[PDB]
Amino acid sequence: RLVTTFPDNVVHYLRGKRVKHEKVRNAYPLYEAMATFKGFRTSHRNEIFILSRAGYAGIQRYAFIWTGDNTPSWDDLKLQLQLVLGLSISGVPFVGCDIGGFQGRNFAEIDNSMDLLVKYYALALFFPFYRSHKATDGIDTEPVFLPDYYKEKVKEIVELRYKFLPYIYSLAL
Amino acid sequence: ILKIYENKGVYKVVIGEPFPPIEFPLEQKISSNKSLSELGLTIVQQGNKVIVEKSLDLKEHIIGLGEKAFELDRKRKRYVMYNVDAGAYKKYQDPLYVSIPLFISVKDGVATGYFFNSASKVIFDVGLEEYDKVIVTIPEDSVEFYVIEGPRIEDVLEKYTELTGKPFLPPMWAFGYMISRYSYYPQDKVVELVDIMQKEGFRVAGVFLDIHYMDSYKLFTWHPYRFPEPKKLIDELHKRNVKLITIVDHGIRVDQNYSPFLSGMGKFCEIESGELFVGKMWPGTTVYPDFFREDTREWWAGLISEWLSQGVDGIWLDMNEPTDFSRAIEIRDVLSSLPVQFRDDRLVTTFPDNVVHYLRGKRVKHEKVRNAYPLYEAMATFKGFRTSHRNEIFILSRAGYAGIQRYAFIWTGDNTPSWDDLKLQLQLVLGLSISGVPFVGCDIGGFQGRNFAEIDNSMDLLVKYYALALFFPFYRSHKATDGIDTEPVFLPDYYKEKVKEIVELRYKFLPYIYSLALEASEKGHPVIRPLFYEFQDDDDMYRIEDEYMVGKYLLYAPIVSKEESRLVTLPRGKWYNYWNGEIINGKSVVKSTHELPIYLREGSIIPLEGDELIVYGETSFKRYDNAEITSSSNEIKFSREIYVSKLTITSEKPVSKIIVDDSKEIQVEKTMQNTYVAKINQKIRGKINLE
Repeated sequence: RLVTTFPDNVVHYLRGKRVKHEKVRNAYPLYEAMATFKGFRTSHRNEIFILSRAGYAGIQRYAFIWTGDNTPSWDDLKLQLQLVLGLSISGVPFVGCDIGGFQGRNFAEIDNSMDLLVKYYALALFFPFYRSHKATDGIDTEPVFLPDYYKEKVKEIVELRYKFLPYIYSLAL
Repeated sequence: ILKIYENKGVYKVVIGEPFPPIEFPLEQKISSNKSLSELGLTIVQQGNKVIVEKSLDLKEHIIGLGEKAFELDRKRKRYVMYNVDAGAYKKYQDPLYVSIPLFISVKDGVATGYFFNSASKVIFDVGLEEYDKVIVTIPEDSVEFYVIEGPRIEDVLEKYTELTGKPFLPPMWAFGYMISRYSYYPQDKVVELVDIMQKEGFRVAGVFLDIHYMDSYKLFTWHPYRFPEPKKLIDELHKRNVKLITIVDHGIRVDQNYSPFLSGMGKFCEIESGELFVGKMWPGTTVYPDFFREDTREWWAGLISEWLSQGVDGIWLDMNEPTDFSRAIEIRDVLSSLPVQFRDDRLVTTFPDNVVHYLRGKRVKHEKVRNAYPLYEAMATFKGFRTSHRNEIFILSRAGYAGIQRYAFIWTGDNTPSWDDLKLQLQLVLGLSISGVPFVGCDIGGFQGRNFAEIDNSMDLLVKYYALALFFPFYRSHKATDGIDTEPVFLPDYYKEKVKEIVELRYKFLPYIYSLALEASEKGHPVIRPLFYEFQDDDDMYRIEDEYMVGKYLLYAPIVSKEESRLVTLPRGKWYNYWNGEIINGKSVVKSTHELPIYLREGSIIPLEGDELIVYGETSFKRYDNAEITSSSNEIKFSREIYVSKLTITSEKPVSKIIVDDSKEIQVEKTMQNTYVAKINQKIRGKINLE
């Protein structure tokens, strides 16, 4: 995985000093989010929404964070909980995971069962960020493509979230 | 160049000047007015490629494509059609052993089929490249495909079957319980095992002999030490009323004193440059018969016929993708002592690119006709039975192409035993079934033995395999060499009894299964069917994959988990719980109440072993022996005189008695809710009335 980072000879200009990428790497998304946030200010847009995959201390000033390309499985339910709580206890409040799992069907260890999908919706019931996302080759996970039995379960869960939204948003304040 | 012909709801679209893998007769080939535009298709001819596009709506369902390790609704995936030895395949692996270039679109409840008659590496991009499109790429400059009008899915399959060939009608024993292993030997052990099985109450229809029976894996030979007296083995099995099925690969050993090699000379596959294509297979250095040629087929039929004349009852065609190991072995030779891990690329097991064949006197590249190889081998093998005047034909094949149903059963290959495999196998057999190949099954208990850690050989899982395949046309237990012994007789009493009861239950339903087999050979209707086959207008049905219909009347929701009970989704209409008699209203979810969740829909007639009969609602049914049975207006009519042992009627309204042929009143007994039984035990001239 480290092969996907910037190579060692990349440099940046931080406060008038030429620095190596490896010394300031983790703050890159922070500054990108900062510039993006500034974009909203420039547009005199008061309702701001920015989602970021990476981050560093202070990223909470400008964006929500989701747990990336998770794999749908029963074990992932526990993993996602650790991930979002880890972020939460570390200063990044607005977090969530991809409901239903991101990975589609490019490898065998992917569980696309419908009861698991429902448990994802249920798991994230009170997560700040509530989004369903899927890879290109994944099955359609929108509730409207589910058999009535499962469709109703998702429907009720979502309705329950909206019922509690005022509380959630108060906590956001 | 574009030509379109129409004939009884089938549009034949010809692009350029096609040279089909095989030619399908077209009754009355008549020009059509229908334009590509009115068919909702777009076509593009490029660099030796033909691309056919169709739109794809959000609610549109795409089914078919044969043997695919994916959900039955094929959307959001780019499928490759190329026969290949999949090895220890896992779910979502593509491609596999069989290639049926047919998919059916169900839009607004209306089904339409699309069959591309190319045995090349056809690509079906179902809403992947373009979310709102189905893009089919045929790697040839020309192609012929068919648009098969429905409106019912059954209509499409009937027309498709009419076009590519009706399934042959196999003998009833072909649907019996088959035991197999890789391998059973020597010959005395084979008979010993059959005796123990029979002695303990297992009705074994046949035994499969894997490659260990051959002499150095040479086709049409008996191992001199393990099988000294083959005719003694054959007589011993036959007097025990057990059939013998022998595996037969496609590799001819390059051996100076091996008869088939010498007699086959001149009929083998070659490479571009003119030499014979010499590869590697079980026998070692091997050559392969060019089954695309008529003389090769005639030569092969002769060998099959001679092999059958010893008393062998069936032929099990394996490795016929066709598979070859020369390329893989080459990689191992060169990078042998290198402490590295090789990537497992299954395509490396296909024939190399320079192999050629002679199809209809024309020389063609292997990659253009590859997928049809098993079709032609099966064809030649079938001809072998005809040559032997053998009316009871049994041929099992691993690979296939459109039309393979004319000659053989198909099993899902080297599956890995695990709870997840139960669901995978269901998708595989139903995928084949909805694609024109009715006689299918999987290895009960899983093929993989113990060569890797992710293999679950637990006994309760084994029982669930037997239960899962309860109504599959092909019912066989098969295991790899290093796998534990999975024969029921080696199981503790607790599990042994469970398997025994399941097998007995299958035989109880065999008459129904075989009747559906007859239906399959006459109309091209599949035996086991995904729920959407009978209820294509209900979108919910396209997401139900742990349930399947057995014919038009029986819904089976096998338990595919550790749980003791499962949730059962019932389609529209009324359903009868086979075990407790409860009748439930369709389009609902209920909890199973037995280990084998069976339901009969309202409008069912089911023949059972021992002349038993079950009738629920009104419908018309044809038994395998040609006797038509009708239930309507409280009357059960028979097209001819047939014996009836026990009659079971399921009815919400009470039944006090039945009248046989208007002149004999027979008392009825209510055994449980909505269930009435009448002990008739006699010939019925023509009708039974319910009072």
